Amino acid sequence: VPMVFDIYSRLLKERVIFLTGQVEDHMANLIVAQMLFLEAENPEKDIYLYINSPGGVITAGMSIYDTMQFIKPDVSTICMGQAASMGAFLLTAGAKGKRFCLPNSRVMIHQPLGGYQGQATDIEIHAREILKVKGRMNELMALHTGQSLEQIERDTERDRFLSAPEAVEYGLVDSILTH
Amino acid sequence: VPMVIFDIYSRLLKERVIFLTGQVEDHMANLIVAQMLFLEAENPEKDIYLYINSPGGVITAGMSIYDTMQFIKPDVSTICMGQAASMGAFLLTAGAKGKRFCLPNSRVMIHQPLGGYQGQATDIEIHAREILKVKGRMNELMALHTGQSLEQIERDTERDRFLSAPEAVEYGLVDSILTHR
Amino acid sequence: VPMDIYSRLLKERVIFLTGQVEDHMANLIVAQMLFLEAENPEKDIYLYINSPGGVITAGMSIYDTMQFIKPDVSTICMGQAASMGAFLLTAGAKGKRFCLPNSRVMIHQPLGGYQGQATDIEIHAREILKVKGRMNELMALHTGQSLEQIERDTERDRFLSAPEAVEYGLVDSILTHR
Amino acid sequence: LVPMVFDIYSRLLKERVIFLTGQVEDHMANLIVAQMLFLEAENPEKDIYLYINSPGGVITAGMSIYDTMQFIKPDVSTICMGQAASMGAFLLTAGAKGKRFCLPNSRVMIHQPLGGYQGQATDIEIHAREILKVKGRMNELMALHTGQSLEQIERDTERDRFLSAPEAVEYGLVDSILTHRN
Amino acid sequence: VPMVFDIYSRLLKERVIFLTGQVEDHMANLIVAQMLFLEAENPEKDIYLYINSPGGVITAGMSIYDTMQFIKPDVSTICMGQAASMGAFLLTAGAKGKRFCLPNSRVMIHQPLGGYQGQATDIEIHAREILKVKGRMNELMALHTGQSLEQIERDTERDRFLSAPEAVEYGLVDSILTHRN
Amino acid sequence: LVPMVDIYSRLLKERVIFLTGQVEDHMANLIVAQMLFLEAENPEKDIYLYINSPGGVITAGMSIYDTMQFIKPDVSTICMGQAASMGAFLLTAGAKGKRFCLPNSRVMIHQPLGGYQGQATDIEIHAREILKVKGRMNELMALHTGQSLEQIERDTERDRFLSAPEAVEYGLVDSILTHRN
Amino acid sequence: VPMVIFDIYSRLLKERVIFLTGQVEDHMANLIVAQMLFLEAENPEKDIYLYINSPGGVITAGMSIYDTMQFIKPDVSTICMGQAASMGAFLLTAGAKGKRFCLPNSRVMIHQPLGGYQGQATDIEIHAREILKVKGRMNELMALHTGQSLEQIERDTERDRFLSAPEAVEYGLVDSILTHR
Amino acid sequence: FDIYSRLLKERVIFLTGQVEDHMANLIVAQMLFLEAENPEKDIYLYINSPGGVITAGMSIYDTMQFIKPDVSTICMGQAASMGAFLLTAGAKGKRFCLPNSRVMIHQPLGGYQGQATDIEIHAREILKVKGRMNELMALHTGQSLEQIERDTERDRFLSAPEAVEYGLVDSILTHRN
Amino acid sequence: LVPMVFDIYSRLLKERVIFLTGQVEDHMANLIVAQMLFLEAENPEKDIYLYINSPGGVITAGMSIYDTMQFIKPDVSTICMGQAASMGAFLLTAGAKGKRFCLPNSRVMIHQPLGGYQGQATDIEIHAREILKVKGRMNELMALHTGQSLEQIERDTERDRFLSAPEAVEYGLVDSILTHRN
Amino acid sequence: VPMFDIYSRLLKERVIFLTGQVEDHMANLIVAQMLFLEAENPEKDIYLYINSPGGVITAGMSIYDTMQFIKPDVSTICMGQAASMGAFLLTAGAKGKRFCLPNSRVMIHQPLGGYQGQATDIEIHAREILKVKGRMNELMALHTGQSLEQIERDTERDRFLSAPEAVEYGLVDSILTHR
Amino acid sequence: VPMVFDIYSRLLKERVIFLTGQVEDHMANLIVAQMLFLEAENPEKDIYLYINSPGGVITAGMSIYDTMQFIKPDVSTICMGQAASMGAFLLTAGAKGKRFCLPNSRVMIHQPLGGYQGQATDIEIHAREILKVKGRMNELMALHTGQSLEQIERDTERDRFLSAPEAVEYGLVDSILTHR
Ligand SMILES: *C(=O)N1CC=C1/C=C/C(=O)NC(=O)/C=C/C(C)=C/C=C/[C@@H](O)CC
Repeated sequence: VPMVFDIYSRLLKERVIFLTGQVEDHMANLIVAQMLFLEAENPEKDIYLYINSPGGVITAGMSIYDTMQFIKPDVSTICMGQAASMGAFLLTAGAKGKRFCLPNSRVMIHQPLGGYQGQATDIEIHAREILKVKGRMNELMALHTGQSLEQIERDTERDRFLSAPEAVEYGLVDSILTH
Repeated sequence: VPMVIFDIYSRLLKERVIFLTGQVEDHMANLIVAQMLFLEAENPEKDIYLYINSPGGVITAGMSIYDTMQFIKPDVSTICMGQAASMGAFLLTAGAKGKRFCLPNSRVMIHQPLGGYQGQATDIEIHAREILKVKGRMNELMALHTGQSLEQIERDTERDRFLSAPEAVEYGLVDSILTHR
Repeated sequence: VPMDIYSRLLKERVIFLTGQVEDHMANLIVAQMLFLEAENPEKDIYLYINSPGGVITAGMSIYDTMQFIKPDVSTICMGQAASMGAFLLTAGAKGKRFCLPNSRVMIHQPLGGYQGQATDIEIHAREILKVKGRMNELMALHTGQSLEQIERDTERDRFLSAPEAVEYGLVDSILTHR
Repeated sequence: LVPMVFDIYSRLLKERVIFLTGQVEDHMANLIVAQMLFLEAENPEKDIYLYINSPGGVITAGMSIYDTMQFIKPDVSTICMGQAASMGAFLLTAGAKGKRFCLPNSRVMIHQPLGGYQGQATDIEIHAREILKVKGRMNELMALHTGQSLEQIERDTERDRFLSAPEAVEYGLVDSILTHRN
Repeated sequence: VPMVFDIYSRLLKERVIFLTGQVEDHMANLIVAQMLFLEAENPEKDIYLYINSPGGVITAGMSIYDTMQFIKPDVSTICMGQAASMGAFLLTAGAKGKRFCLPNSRVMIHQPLGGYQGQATDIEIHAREILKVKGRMNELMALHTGQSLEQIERDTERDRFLSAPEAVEYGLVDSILTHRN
Repeated sequence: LVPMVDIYSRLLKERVIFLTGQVEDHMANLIVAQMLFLEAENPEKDIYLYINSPGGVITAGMSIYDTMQFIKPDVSTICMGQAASMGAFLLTAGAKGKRFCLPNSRVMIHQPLGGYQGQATDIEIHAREILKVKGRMNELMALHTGQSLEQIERDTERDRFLSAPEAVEYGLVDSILTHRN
Repeated sequence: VPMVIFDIYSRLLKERVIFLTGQVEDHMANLIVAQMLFLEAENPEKDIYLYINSPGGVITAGMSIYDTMQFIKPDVSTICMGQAASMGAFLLTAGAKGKRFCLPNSRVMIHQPLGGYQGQATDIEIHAREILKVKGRMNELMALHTGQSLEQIERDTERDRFLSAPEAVEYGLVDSILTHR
Repeated sequence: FDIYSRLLKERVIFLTGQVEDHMANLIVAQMLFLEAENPEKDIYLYINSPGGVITAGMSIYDTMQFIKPDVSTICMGQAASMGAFLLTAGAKGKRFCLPNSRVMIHQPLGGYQGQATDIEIHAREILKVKGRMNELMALHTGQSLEQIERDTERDRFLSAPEAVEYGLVDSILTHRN
Repeated sequence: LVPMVFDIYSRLLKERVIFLTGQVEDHMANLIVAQMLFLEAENPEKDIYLYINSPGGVITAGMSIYDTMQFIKPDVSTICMGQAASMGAFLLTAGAKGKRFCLPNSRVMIHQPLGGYQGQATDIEIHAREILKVKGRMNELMALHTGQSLEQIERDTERDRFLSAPEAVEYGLVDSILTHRN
Repeated sequence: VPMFDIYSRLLKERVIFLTGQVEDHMANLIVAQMLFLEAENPEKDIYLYINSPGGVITAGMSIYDTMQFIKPDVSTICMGQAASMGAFLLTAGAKGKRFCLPNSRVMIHQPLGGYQGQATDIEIHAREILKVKGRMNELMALHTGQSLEQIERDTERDRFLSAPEAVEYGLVDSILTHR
Repeated sequence: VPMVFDIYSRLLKERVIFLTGQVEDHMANLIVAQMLFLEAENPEKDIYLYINSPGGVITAGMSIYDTMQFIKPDVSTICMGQAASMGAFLLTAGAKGKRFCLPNSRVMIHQPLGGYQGQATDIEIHAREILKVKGRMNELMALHTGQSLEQIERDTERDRFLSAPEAVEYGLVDSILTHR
């Protein structure tokens, strides 16, 4: 926190938000607030969301996704370091043509995780829900990547790593940032 | 905690935006009550905006928010982002009619009250009676805000029941879905 | 264990109920009663009781065994007999229930607790009251008190001295000396 | 985090509003006393508003607030939101007669004092004797503010008892229910 | 503990086995060993199984059930204290005409419980298995009690207590042992 | 506590061994000792191995497997309750025609589990060994069940449950033990 | 507890000096990226100075700094004080050609990547293949910045190796040694 | 008597689990006992172990070589680090693996905290142990010291057939008689 | 509790006073390095004053300070108050010649390096060899700044060695003792 | 910490508080406050309130050497208690300006310590703590006016002194009752 | 554990005692009891003490030393695995000419260890005591090994390991057992 009002605040005045670490309700709500704030200051200028995350909660990540799609400004996504699970999902949800990976970035995709304890009836309720989510997520990933739903299904059954150039060909990102 | 040129949650509080985040409990809820009472004093005519992303929490804490929402003059518009479960779903539906919203991929889970007690059998009967009264009042308010019958709310809350953003408008929990600005 | 010593007294038909009452120690008490019956179904059994309470179900497995087996089960309270230990004390064969001069007895209503959904909460609270009702019935049966009196005296902890227990009806007499 | 405007609670304090939230204990209660003394000094005649959402707490801590409400000239209007149990229910009814309020779905719980001690039978008698006096004064003060008899307060507090907002009006703990701002 | 040698061993010479506490692989394996041992001593004389259990693992309980049904001697079941989850299953799995409750016994029945963590694919695998178990347990309940399959399901969805006389009327046991002879 | 008459020892004179709980080096070494002991007393009489296990270590389980195959007497395997991971493997390793399930037994098969921390060079070494182990386990499974190696690989990639009748049709077991003689 | 004047690290940021201290991880690395992006905006032409005193850390986090150094226009001069091990040593040599430095008693340590995973053998193969790709790419970039052959980087990093300040010059990790100003 | 003891009267010893001072002494005592009963008949040491302390394991090794009777070693399940060492120390021609037994070998492990002077002392000793340990391996397997040095620098697994080729074991047991 | 004026340590930093306190480690040492670079920027002529009260710490962390002390233009004066052990005692003697000081009842303690490692024998040899190289360079630097022979520093650091304030001026660790100001 | 700070507002009055056990970090700030006050005016007295149950020897001696080195006289006031190192610094105040409050308590005892290791190392550290013990007794005798042989006999075991007992023994000059 | 009856007792009927693991008051008292018992059964036949120990308390170890020297039977010592600190002391305390190492046994020697918390006065008392111990242990080591007191001092100041052959030349052991 290089005080002056730290440094992350200086770069917020330039419309740059940092998504770092595990994604969860509180850090995600903080990202939503920043995106809503930047929209209010200027709904026409793009927003820049850097992503370096190993994954996190689905609900928390989707609160960011819906905010990215809701606000008028385009949200450009930049992956530095790694973007796994929901971090990869939000990376691909950026505005078309403005999704980027750095040359030595790293991306991992897989299916949702979950768990429940209780009576068998409750187990059925919660099991059928996480599958509904899996279908919702594969559909959305297929939409943003251009792959078919069936392809997303086969590649997310188990963890799958993609390099920065592999991430462009598969369709999660548009190009690689250089210079 | 990013700051402008003075904190971000405070800056959005000037635009009349309140965030209900995380587990619901007496202190975070009392903070929501304070923001609602504050916004009312500065301008009773204008709407209030309550974002809800919560997996549930205490009933007593949530009802301090509910009664404050209905008591203050300004309408409180409720916006569900991420998820709104248990009391988070209840407060979502308590927003002003026509101003309840879900985001396209939001989620809302509903169930009956939870509780527990240890002690003498006489004391157990007292608390078992009260928790059943709580369950009754919540279903009544749930039926009132959704337009559903009391018997349907009873049927659907006995066990956990997840609901999608469009399913929440059908069931009556919310009025519409926010899709792009 | 001086050894075995509890077994040497088992051949004299002496069973010891000691400590908290729970499924495992109670099952051992039931096994000894079944064993002593097999040895001689006509002779009395002697159950010393020194317990601060315990589980009802575990205690009722002992109660049901005493009533089922042919031999009369004489009960002797030494030290103290509280909650479920007091229940089994008074369940002894009429006329063969005893307290020692400085024994103590405590009675109260059942304890319990549960977590879960309101529907499930309602089921278990309705069951513990059924249990509370039955014990009060059995308490009234063995002591001779009215069901209304057992209710009033068990709503809160009540202590009874050895002579107070003979007047209340929990026990028949006091063992002083041989 | 607490939003800014100074704190959020600090501006509603300028509006003569104090918030009693959570367990009541020496420190949070002492803070409530400090706010009350501050508002009295600013203007002794204007009312003070005390919102109450508490599941109970220490008796001694609660009585430092009670005596402060009774001591200062300004009337202390009490508002129950969420719940007001054990010590929270006591301070609710100690508000200025005519200015005690519940919200429509508030819940109030009353019960007798609780305690505990380890030590000498001699010391046990001393502490068991004090807690019974506290129970006595607590019941008397409750009877005073509610209009109920001392004999009635004793019976209803022997075991936990829940009261709805309208039930709290009829029993006398609170004067009316606030539903919509006039 | 009382080495008469060992009291539970002396009672085994009389064909009496004790199922006590939580049912699990190890305590259940001992019961199977006792049943197989008693069968070898005399395949004709009955075996007596006392049951005081608050529940346990199904798989462990089913190893006892299949052994009870497989061996030639009839296995009479006696409920003392309480018989919940698997304890109620093994109680009613005793020989038709030889299942007993004590006057103040208590029986509780409910559906299976479980839990799993992992990938959604794995969750679907395990969640489908526990539902298969639920189906077979309810089927076995209908067989041994005489109740319909539809009835066992409706009564086991949530915890259901049965008194000793109630367990006789329902078909869980046949009679109540009160005072020998 | 163990009912004496020991009970597992009195059944050891009947050539009955019990494999119970998680399989590991110490309990498995004891199973080898009982098999070697029974072989010495009579290399022509069959051995009876009851299996009720949720899985365990591979090496420990394979010490039992190689012992079962080495001794002269046939080792008949009986699954009661459940037979998961390595427990299911040893079930199918029983002597041809002498593998049994009880009517309500449950069999579970899956691929090997493992994990390692260290330098990348060491990671490759252990990742390669578990892949060799995985390959050998599928080969042995295919040999004893009659299924193809391709089929075993499909069926073990993720947890798969088989009922007693599903285990006979698959080749894990030869028949089901229902009643005696 | 940094000493104020701004703060000490900020007053030193106005001179284009960034500090990489302690273990490398997502958060401490992200702040370094923010500082580099900020300094680029203040002046894309003036060099940036990165002091490095680290015993290692996460690769992914370290590569976010590497990619940022290569992405921004200004040259990033790296200074090693104390020690620079694992990813700290990688970023040390990723500095601008001609502007990488060690202090007289600095120490550099290089070794291959470390890692670990638990799960199914199939998942094990996936993650083991990935850490080896990372090992390959890291070795490739190291050979690039040092001028050494890939075989040499592979052969010297299989095990921990320490380099003194002068040794780091003749190896290619650093360009020269800073002694007196 | 007991099952492990009942098999001891037939000269069968079980080395199971981690190797450590106390379990190893039981192995040493049984070998001395057996020797006293009959110094000619062979002794049978089954091995299923993931490793353990060197000194404790070497107390077994020196006892096997010291006692008159031949000590036959049989690996069931797995025989790693020192367990692999003792497997190979069995009497020549009477060392055995089961068809699906596994074997893992690696160099010694250790650690110490203290002054630099003391660190040098203990680091010099573990390298002396490593030398003697590799020497003994070359003697019993027939491999060259250079080969043992290359193959133990990092963990190395050997299957039952690989263990007969490498020289750790003499043959593979499949069926009795 | 961080006295204010402004802060107190910030007020003395403007006077070119740096405090080395407690255990030496990467972060507290990095903070000391930053202050030295800052003071150099303000005026590369004036001297810097480093008070030392430490029981030791990591060598790499201490050497980041040492190399900074020698690299920057201004002289770094060292003052030992309380104690200066292992890494504290070296930084003390590494101060600018003629400006190294002990207070009258200060204490200096020196010894050889401590360390440890777990792993394969091959890895043990690498780390055992390296720590012996560090010990060598430390004795080399210690001998250079004190004026003692390398063999003497070796014989005196093999085991713990305590030195009083007057013992430290003769041994060569410090130049003189400050008893009273001016 | 009411109000800008209260300890900072009394620092303008040249009042320093030594509270709690003495250790390297809390002692460093007292040194910093003394050095700061010296710079502000080397001629006005400094006021050191002492309420401490003891602490580390080295940490306490950094304060002692600072008290004696700076030009201004350091007046010491004992309130509550002054035990081990707290008692030593109390008596180290400028002669004639050491004070006790009427019901303050002073406790003195010999140094405490401990070590694990080789016998040779045991001799070194036991030899050193006895040197520390030797100095501390010398300085106490120097500041109190007592004989060295007396300080030794009286510090071998815990010795409590009342405020009036402290004036006869020499630790302090007078007692501040009222004013 | 293998009830032959029992295995360690079966070998106690061959006058064989096992000193295994850490040396401490209770395991040492058990060793003392066996030595006193064997003396009672036959004061003439040698006793055989196998030693595999990484060290332990000095006083506990010296209770064994004084018993070996007090009883009439000679105590032959066998080092298997390792014999460190007090284990090495008792190894060499065996009857001269009857001390043995196995081919790959390991002996480690060093000076005493200790520690104390308290007042400086008490610190000196316990420090003077451990040094008196240190001086007394070195004396006996010199007596049993044939080395000089100065050599024992120099060589125990720091950990020093000795192989089986190194132990015969230093005087710790008489010969190496290899076959029978
Ligand atoms: C000198 O210190 N160095 C050269 C090699 C070293 C190693 C130092 C080392 O391990 N230092 C520590 O971690 C020391 C920690 C201590 C002594 C902490 C003391 C804390 C106080 O609270 C004790 C009263």
